[PDB]
Amino acid sequence: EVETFAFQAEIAQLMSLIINTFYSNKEIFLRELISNSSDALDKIRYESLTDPSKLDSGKELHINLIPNKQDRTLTIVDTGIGMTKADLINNLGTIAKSGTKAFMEALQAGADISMIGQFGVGFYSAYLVAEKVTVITKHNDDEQYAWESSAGGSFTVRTDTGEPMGRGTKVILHLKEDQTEYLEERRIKEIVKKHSQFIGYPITLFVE
Ligand SMILES: Cc1cn(-c2ccc(C(N)=O)cc2)c2c1C(=O)CC(C)(C)C2
Repeated sequence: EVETFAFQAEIAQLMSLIINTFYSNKEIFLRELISNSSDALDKIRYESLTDPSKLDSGKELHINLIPNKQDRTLTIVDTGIGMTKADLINNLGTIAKSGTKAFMEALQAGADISMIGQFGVGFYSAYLVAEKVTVITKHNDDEQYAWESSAGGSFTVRTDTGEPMGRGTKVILHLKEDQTEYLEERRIKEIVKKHSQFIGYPITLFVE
């Protein structure tokens, strides 16, 4: 069973702004997704200090960057806290609504798209380079889910029947035809070094 949901008006507005605004500094999407992964890793690591059994789903705390030229996808994998069904459908959307309002107000005042992470809606920068985003996630307190959206005001959520993850999140970016530079090893290495050199978890860039 695939469930279809409407994005709240503010989020659909944010997605349309990211997709339609002329902005050449698209590379910032990677630091934003790595930041989401780092925050998720900090959360599971902190929770594990009071409850060590929270790491029974996997002790390794890392980030993997996987390019796939055949599928035209860039995948950001983390072994962070993951997201529950409630996080995917309601909780993150609630914080995203207030974050969007503040971001769009800041943009009107003269701020640029690269400041998106300060408003906690950095995940949506994925739409600067991706025509579709698939999010596979597994939280300790819930099942493995697949969230997906090609924007257009809707997203889907289904129980994932793919390879079991243990715990964490996979953000699969189905890249736009003209954004294939983000599949090149030297381009990804350059972006990681420039914006994510001090992330407190190992970042492994997979090769093809
Ligand atoms: C806000 C927000 C933040 N994140 C997000 C993305 C990734 C991670 C992680 N753990 O790697 C954490 C949070 C999402 C949002 C959304 O509205 C849409 C979403 C629920 C599909 C994703």
